[PDB]
Amino acid sequence: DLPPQLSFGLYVAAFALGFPLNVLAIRGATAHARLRLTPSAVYALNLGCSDLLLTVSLPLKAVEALASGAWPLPASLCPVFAVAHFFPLYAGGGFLAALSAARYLGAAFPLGYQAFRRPCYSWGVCAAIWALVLCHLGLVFGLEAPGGWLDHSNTSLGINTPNGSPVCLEAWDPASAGPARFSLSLLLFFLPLAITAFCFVGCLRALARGSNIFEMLRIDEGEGYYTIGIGHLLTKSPLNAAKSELDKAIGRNTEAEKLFNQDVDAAVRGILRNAKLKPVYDSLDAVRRAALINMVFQMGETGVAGFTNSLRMLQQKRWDEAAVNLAKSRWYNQTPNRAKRVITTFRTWDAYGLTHRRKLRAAWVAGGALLTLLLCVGPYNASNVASFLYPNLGGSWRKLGLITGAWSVVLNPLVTGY
Ligand SMILES: C[C@H](C(=O)O)[C@H](c1ccc2c(c1)O[C@@H](C1CCN([C@@H](C)c3cc(F)ccc3OC(F)(F)F)CC1)CC2)C1CC1
Ligand SMILES: Cc1cc(OCCCS(C)(=O)=O)cc(C)c1-c1cccc(COc2cc3c(cn2)[C@H]2[C@@H](C3)[C@@H]2C(=O)O)c1
Repeated sequence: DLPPQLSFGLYVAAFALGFPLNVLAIRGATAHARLRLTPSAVYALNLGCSDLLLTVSLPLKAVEALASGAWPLPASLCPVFAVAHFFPLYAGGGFLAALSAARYLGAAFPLGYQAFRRPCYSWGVCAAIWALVLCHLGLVFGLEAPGGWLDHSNTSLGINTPNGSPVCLEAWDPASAGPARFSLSLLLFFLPLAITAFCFVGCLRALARGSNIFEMLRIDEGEGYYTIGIGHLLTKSPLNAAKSELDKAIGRNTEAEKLFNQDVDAAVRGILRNAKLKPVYDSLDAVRRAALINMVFQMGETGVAGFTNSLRMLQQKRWDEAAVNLAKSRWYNQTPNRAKRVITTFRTWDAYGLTHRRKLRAAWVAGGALLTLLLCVGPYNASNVASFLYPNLGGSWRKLGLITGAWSVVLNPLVTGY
């Protein structure tokens, strides 16, 4: 049991909210792809376009719920309501799976994806999304649905006539309506749901994997012997011999954090070894200790002990006087864009950006994308299972199911726009 006073009230309250925010969502992705041509902007704009398709179909579904299931527009427009309503209920999953995928790929693998990704590639995914759902629905509609080349009946296209008024699709024969709705859910929903979830997982795991000083030395650097990783020197002799030296160190054939961490873990043992630096490190900031390891990697324990006047000014807890003595040095003149970033960081992470926030925002797009699929689309998609397995259950479940599914239009743009 579901009263029409409530069903109409839910379908119009979701339309009054869905329509403008989607207009804000579309405008947002158009403005941000003009300024940069972002890969997930295509997903956000394409999600908005499909979302609004459902939004303008809500009044007709509100009037349908009013006329109590009965179809109130002519029979020649029901295959156009079906395509406008049920396409975004399945489509949304494919976009939020690629949108959340784009967010994860640039969270876990930022230097690889940035080089890989381009706009046209992302249009390719949506182009395959539009086609897939339009064909899966199209074929299931052109065959199984009442009024196709399978049902030899006088009843119009997608129209069922019970004594009463003609109803569009909802009055479908339970024996055939079940299996046709189950294949749509099984294929077009559980698989895009898995990627979104696995991406949200990966985004959480990209948060715990970062290291403040790595990002500080990634910006700083990036014999002249050919090697791999963030300064993790391979060998002095040339390449098949250098290859397995990297392969046996990680396990995988032919990540740089584990090799930087091990490199730094031993680099601290070198600072302790050099007695002229050891007291200074032990009295310094956790923040300022990383500004010293920056110079240690750059010059060595020789050059670090050489600047004795400035290091003593660091032991004496005087940052401003040491930074001036450091501003007039052979190192400052040698490396001009790196020196100053260490000097300002010694005196005061502010001087260094940029990765925490992007790994955090991307963990929140795929995080919200997971819950909009489990709170909007989800309950609906779960009824195409429960009604399929247990045929005794009434339309009261699916009516609320198609109601939560319709509240996708309000929830989905909030995910992308936060
Ligand atoms: C991030 C990359 C970029 O942007 O540049 C992009 C990429 C990489 C991985 C994934 C990327 C997209 O989309 C995810 C999608 C792909 C489209 N699938 C659809 C088409 C789908 C497949 C099914 F088997 C069943 C239902 C489906 O749902 C539907 F509703 F859309 F139909 C949803 C997952 C999976 C992971 C690369 C250019 C290719
Ligand atoms: C196949 C077809 C034929 C057609 O016209 C045939 C020519 C008309 S005539 C014979 O009068 O000349 C018009 C359209 C829009 C379509 C068409 C194309 C793409 C998608 C669709 C919409 O399909 C669907 C499919 C399902 C639903 C809704 N719409 C309900 C079921 C399964 C899903 C669900 O409840 O989960 C329909």
